[PDB]
Amino acid sequence: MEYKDTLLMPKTEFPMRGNLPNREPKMQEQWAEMNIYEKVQKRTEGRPLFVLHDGPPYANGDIHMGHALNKILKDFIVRYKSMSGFCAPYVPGWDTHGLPIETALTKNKKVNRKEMTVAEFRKLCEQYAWEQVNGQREQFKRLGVRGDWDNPYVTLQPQYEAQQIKVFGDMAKKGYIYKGLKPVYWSPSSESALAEAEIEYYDKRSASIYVAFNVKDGKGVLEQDEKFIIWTTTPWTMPANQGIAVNPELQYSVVEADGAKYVVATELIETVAKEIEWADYKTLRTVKGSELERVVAEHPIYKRDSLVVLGDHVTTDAGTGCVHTAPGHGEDDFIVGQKYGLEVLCPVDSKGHMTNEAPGFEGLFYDKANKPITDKLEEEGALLKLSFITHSYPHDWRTKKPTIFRATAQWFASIKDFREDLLKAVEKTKWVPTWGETRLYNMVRDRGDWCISRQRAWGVPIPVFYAENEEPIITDETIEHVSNLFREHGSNVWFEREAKDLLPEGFTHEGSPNGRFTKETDIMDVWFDSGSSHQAVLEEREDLQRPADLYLEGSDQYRGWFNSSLSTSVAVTGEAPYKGVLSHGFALDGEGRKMSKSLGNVVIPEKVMKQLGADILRLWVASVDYQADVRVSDNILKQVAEVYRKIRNTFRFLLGNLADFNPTTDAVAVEDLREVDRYMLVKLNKLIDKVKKSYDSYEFSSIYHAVHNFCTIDMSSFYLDFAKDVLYIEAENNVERRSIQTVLYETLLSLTKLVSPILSHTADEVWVHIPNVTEESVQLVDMPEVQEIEGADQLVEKWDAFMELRDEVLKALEQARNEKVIGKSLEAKLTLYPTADTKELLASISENVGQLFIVSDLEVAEGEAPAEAQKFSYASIVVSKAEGEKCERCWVVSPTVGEDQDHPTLCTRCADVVKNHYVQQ
Amino acid sequence: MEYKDTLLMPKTEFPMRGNLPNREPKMQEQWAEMNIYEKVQKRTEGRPLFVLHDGPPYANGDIHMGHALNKILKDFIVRYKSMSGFCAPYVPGWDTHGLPIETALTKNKKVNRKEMTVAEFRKLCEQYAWEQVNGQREQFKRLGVRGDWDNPYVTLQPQYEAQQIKVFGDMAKKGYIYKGLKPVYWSPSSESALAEAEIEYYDKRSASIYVAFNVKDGKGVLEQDEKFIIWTTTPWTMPANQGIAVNPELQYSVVEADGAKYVVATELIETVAKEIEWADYKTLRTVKGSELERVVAEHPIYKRDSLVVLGDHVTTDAGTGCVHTAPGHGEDDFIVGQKYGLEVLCPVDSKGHMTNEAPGFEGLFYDKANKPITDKLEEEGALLKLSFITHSYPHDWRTKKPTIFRATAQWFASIKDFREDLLKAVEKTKWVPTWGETRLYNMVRDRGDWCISRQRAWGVPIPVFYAENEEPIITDETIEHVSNLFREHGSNVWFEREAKDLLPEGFTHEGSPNGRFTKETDIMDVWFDSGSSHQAVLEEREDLQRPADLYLEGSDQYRGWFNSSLSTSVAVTGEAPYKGVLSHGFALDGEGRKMSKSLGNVVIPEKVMKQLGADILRLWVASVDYQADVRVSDNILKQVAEVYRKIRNTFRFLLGNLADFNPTTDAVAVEDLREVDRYMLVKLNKLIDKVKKSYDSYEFSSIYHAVHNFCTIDMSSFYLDFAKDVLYIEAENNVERRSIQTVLYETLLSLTKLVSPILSHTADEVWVHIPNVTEESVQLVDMPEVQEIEGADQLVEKWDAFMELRDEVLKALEQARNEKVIGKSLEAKLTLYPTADTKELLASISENVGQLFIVSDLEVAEGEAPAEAQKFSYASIVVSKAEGEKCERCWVVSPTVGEDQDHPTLCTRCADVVKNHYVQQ
Ligand SMILES: C/C(=C\C(=O)OCCCCCCCCC(=O)O)C[C@@H]1OC[C@H](C[C@@H]2O[C@H]2[C@@H](C)[C@H](C)O)[C@@H](O)[C@H]1O
Ligand SMILES: C/C(=C\C(=O)OCCCCCCCCC(=O)O)C[C@@H]1OC[C@H](C[C@@H]2O[C@H]2[C@@H](C)[C@H](C)O)[C@@H](O)[C@H]1O
Ligand SMILES: [Cl-]
Ligand SMILES: [Cl-]
Ligand SMILES: [Cl-]
Ligand SMILES: [Cl-]
Ligand code: NA
Ligand code: NA
Ligand code: NA
Ligand SMILES: [Zn+2]
Ligand SMILES: [Zn+2]
Repeated sequence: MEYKDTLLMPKTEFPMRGNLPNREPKMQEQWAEMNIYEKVQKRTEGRPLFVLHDGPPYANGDIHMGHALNKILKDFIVRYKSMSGFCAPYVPGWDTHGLPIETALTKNKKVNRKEMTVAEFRKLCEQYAWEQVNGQREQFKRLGVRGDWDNPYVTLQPQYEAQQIKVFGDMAKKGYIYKGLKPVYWSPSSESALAEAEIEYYDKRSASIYVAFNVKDGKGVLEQDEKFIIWTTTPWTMPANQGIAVNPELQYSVVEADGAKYVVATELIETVAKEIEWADYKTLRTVKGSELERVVAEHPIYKRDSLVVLGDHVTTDAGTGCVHTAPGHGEDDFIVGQKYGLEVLCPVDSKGHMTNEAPGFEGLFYDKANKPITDKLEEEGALLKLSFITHSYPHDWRTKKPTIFRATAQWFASIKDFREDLLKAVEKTKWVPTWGETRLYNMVRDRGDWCISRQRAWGVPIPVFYAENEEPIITDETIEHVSNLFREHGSNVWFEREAKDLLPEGFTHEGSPNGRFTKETDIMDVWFDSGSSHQAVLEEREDLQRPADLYLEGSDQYRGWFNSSLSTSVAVTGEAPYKGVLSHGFALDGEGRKMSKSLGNVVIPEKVMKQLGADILRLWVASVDYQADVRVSDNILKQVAEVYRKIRNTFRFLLGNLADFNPTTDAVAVEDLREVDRYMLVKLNKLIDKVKKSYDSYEFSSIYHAVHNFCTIDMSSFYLDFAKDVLYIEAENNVERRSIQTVLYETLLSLTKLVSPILSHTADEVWVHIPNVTEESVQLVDMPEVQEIEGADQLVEKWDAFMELRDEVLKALEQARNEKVIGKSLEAKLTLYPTADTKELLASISENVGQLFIVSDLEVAEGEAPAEAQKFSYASIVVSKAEGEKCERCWVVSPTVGEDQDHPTLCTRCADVVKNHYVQQ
Repeated sequence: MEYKDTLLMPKTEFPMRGNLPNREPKMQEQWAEMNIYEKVQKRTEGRPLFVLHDGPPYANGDIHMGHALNKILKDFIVRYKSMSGFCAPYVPGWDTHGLPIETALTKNKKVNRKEMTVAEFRKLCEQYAWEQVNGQREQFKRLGVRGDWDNPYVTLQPQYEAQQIKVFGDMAKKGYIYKGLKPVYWSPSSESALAEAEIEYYDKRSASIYVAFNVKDGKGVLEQDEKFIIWTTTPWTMPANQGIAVNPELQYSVVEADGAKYVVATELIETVAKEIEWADYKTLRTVKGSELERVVAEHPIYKRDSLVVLGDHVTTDAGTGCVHTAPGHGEDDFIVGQKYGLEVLCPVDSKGHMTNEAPGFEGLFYDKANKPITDKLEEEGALLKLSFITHSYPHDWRTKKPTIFRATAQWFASIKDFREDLLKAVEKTKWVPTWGETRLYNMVRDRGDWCISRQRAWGVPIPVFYAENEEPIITDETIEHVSNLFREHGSNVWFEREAKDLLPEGFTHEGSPNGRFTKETDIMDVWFDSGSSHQAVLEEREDLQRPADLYLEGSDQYRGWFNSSLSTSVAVTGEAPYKGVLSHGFALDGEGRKMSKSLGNVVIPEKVMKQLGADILRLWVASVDYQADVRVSDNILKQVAEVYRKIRNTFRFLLGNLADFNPTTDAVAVEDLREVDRYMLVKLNKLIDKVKKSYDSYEFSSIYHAVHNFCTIDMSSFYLDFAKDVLYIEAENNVERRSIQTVLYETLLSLTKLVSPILSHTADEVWVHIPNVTEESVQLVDMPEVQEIEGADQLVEKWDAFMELRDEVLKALEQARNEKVIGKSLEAKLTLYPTADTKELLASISENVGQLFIVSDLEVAEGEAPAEAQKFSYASIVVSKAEGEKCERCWVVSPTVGEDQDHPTLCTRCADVVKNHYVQQ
């Protein structure tokens, strides 16, 4: 069809389809060639600092959806702050110590820790961590996250290790760090101790046994015919037994059951009667618990003496009232054991095997030793009832294997001494979400003492020496000298040098007469490694500072990084390491379930960027309420990708219709342009404030919907459809067109900046094509600032009413189309019977209201109720087919067609345009 | 002949605009005359029984959103079951006994109880209660909820009271009912005892004091110059002190602080030192709490003995380690008080005023007595610290005024004697959400005995007689006789006649040799009234049975109706009253804040029904995940109205285009149906399966989204989009048109039946206009069943690919019109450059794909795609202007237009249709 060449069609090299999986890597390569992170940090050099301290992810395996969610949220804030008058350094980190690196390394080539020196094994661990760090670094940078990826912090760095030593020493000189014997969580699979924060409770099968302890010395309160009934679910602790615990205040009874005399707490007589399946049980004598103290009983197996002891831990809620007591396993057994001087017998190997202190079961795994023990109890007749019951049991954090209690000398951290200062730090830090304040406050007050000793090789050694008299040596001189050595040669010097070589020259200890010294071989828990980041990173580096403004990790870090960082920082500095905390939820599937490999519901970040691209994944992050748990799936991302497509088309339209627009000259003053064009500018400015405030308040979901509605409803539904009849049909320098292009140019420039934090790849793609831009990247400009328009309030009042009318005419047009009256709006004549208020609104409008409704004919009658034709709130509307022939250029139905023999198929406007602007009269 | 007169436009009496506020009442009047509930119950009288027992709402005021949510949720299940092969009797209830109704007549109306008897006053209470029942009944009926509204149950009914008396008697017979002197919640405003279910915790500002108790005799452990420090926020409990409670296994230290020696717990010394603001405090000695048992302390005011007592309840979490023990104002104080034989002193009366047992403070309100006590304490030199704090405090359920603890003789139900049976009953019940099992399991395990006696007038009497020896009389003979009298005369007979006339004719009790008897005046707890509804309704009504299938109430009923109904039912029957329980959350506003008259964020069902209609509110209930707290505002409902309009438009299209369709003659069998038509039937069968399975799982939001998507993307956007061309233009008996009408008629029947439980008003509105229908209402038919379609897997495999192709085609068409290439899809030629798979798909479709794309021309090219082509996954598409002339009838652009000289403006198809069917026969 002719006259198609006489239209000003959109023209832009910005493609309709982004092809993000193949385009984004080019953008990322171009960003790196720019050194964009250095450019932004140098442009904002003289700006108030905003420091978001990166929590160190563990350097093992590929990044999961939680890693992408965490890093993308951080990237949003750092990018926004870099464009809002702040200097926003970002130093990503990595946690590179602990058991997981050791276990993965061992089976990588079936290498063994016993075939290599500890120093050699650690060096391979360091190599493995660096390989994992590099893999995660390139995956993170594929997400589009900007940062100092070439100068990260890793916990294996000698400078990091040295600073961690100082943090340990400061807590040591303040009395917070102490050593002592205590039953602690132990993982036989890991052959090292654990902590309550490292223990998860899972259900397991256990043997519930009722054992009989026959009395040896009744001490005038019991006879020898009577026996004590203990109940335990851990038969492997029986070889460690040292006594029977009874509650002093509780009343105990002697029971005649099945021809035997049994001692059981009175309140649990019938409960035990059901369990042991007694027949005709009679109560003989009732006694008080304090009477039973120091009564001598006999161990069923070894026939040694068990001392009846008084303890509060005895409860009538579950059991027999008489509690088997072994100080080696169980803390409540230990406290009462030390009260009476009972021996701390712990006959379990570091690998879970019974040692020489358990005759008849030596060299057996404890779970495999339960049956020989229960059999031995039956042989002597001490076994009363055996029933297997499933119950909650402590388990290892990663190996998911059961953990037992062993009485071993470890190192601990006393939160109690400075617990008040922790509380003041909990309230002084802003918490988003708000309930996090209560979560950490209850954690601090209910906290016990933090065990910090691990019997592993890969980690930071405990910088403690021992003299000849076996006394711990922790002075400020020793801590400082160790820290300097770790700074110079790393933590491996602790395992390749003698203890005398790790102390200052000429070091003398009053407990060491011959100058002989020994060194601790334990290492710190990795929660101490990651918790010292505020000292080794925030305060060590020039580009950062302490406290950091923000700490952004998941909700699982209230027990971890949020807690460990506070404990060390308050201990050493007296204040919190963060000015505020932001917490996000976990990533779930579409069904709302946790992702697991067995179910196959895991969404891999690598596959999302291979199939959809990073920008979509970031747009998903902005679309969800991160502060609670979120969902993501193939269908959920497809919905986001459709939204991203709508936004991208909005950008392409702006660029396409600005191809002939010079912002330096062709721009129209806001006063001089039209009201409807000025109305869109006000809406743009309303959008600018909402997005910036939503960025400030960290409400990114609001940004997601605000831009989505602006692109779909405000721009494409009304303004872009309305602008087609001017941008395409009218002359290039038509005053109405230049006013439209001016609003489009303003909309394009501001919207590109607004979405730069989130759609980082697309924003720079749009930015290059924007006319009259003089910066390399949109990241190098500040956010748009709201401008107030003269008479904005009156302008909004008038045109908000017009939009109400426009919605009503749109419904009427849709109904008319459904009744086969018109195929499109241009084929329609709209006659309006309005209210007097509606009429005065239409008289105040100087624009072609028919063109604003995209119709060929608009009539406002003098006033007469029609024959029941589309009654609406503002007016009654009749939709008629327009009269005349259709112009072959703008497809309007007007009688003006054919009034000029030159171009006899065109209307007056289109004939003039070709005559005067393509032929020039 | 006008060409528009030759189009088969839709014709139906179903209005486009619902006008639900003005038309739903007419529907409800039509239901009322039908006796639709009676008809449904009779139609299904042989069907198996499903019982959803209605929880009785209090009849005091208008219904709120929680009520509307509850009933509509109940109405969903009862309606669905009645259509799913069950008999579903729904019997609404009302709780009519209670203090709020008693208070309203006393205060709001001009009723003085001096002028009338108690029985006459209760008659007024019944009259006021009935008015509220009638008011709520109409409001509930306006929601559209079906049920036996004309024969409901109320707690004041003589039969209801007769069975409640039976419940008391059976529990009393089993020994679960007793009268005892124990501390209970007491409301001074109501002058009555209370229960934790009738307690609301509010913030209260009280005075926090620290009081020194001098030591009278240290018994070799303490010294005469040493003192106990106690902490309390209730100074009015000081006159009732009897001793100092300590924890037997906590360590207590004698601390000399600012020239005074005090006894506090070791772990609380620093906390105490901060509150009293001690300057110099030193720990002198240390003893365990067990050693302090014999110590006798001095009461600060009255100088009487204060026995140090040992108690497990004494905690180190707040105040000092020493708690002042008043057995008459606390549960834990009473337990230890009985252990040591302490006097149960309650110097406060039922009106909250200090009695003579508190010399120096007699006649004062407890709040007004705190200041004199603290002043006297300071004058005696025992007040170490006075502070004012704000903390959560128990308040009255009705008056919203703070309560106190008073030791009084009340009636209790001993849960402890059958708590094992309750817990087993909880585990044999299904809970949705599942966590509701944990809530009741923990509540039953951790609860005390239930105080069931109230000192009010409006409620069921406690059916106990007392003899001359003042011993209680509860026998099966007396309980049945009272129950018979209550069934024939009502509960007022207890307040009208005397005790002798309330006993059996010949009654002999050894405790009344003279024959004189007395009757208890206390009434039952309103929770007992509601908690007996299983015996008083399910076992009494012959259309119901016990156990009920389902209890459906809010999350506030785990302590309320669910617990009390379980407690009475398990006591009397040994089983739970319900097979399963469904819990819903509370209704919030758009921001998620609780509704409040202060904020003005309350959504009133009465207004919603007057401005939007019940069906919108019913549609919102299905729209939310009711099993947790939900949100609703005017904007939220307006969003739901948009969804309703789409659904109503879908129904209006089906009715309009089935005007000429008679199923008896014009139906096309599935074998003779087209593939795309059978493909729609396959998708319809999938809708049937998911919707019915979602009703069975109580997952209504699934039905909400499934129906919305089916009407919008599967029907309005896809099937109805190309059905218009056949339906409006082709001949009436055209087989393609009949095939579409067959699918529409099948969908119209299934859709109306599926949505009947939710959009009840609109489903019956559509059902009347459905062609060739015999049943009076949609409620009187069963749900549609899923029928297999041959080749469904192959049908879905193909046409799903076609649907995805069409969406890409639609995206291409939308882009073309935005570039002024076309104005309408009918003005376009589609040129497709398909992939290899797409080429196969388009060859396997026997239908006119160009017709299915609503275009005038389609061309699948074999050449390379041009550079300007729109790239997509399935194909590269070029949208051009269709060649030819537009047909005046069907608006298609074909070269065949202008061939028929009899119809110069018609294409070949339209010209033949007019000539063979509209000009001729
Ligand atoms: C919300 C989270 C995971 C998630 O949402 O994961 C959901 C996706 C899991 C997919 C399943 C994986 C396959 C295994 C299976 O079978 O299940 C937790 C967050 O992770 C990111 C960050 C991890 C950093 O290391 C932590 C630092 C702070 C500490 C000092 O060490 C941190 O912010 C963390 O809190
Ligand atoms: C989910 C609920 C309220 C809600 O969601 O409230 C939302 C609306 C609150 C309106 C507040 C108005 C402003 C007040 C202000 O000023 O603050 C609670 C449920 O209610 C329905 C039913 C009530 C029946 O009587 C209960 C029975 C079972 C018992 C035996 O008596 C029951 O299911 C109940 O559990
Ligand atoms: Cl503004
Ligand atoms: Cl004219
Ligand atoms: Cl209760
Ligand atoms: Cl279920
Ligand atoms: Na600033
Ligand atoms: Na609008
Ligand atoms: Na209790
Ligand atoms: Zn024109
Ligand atoms: Zn035609």
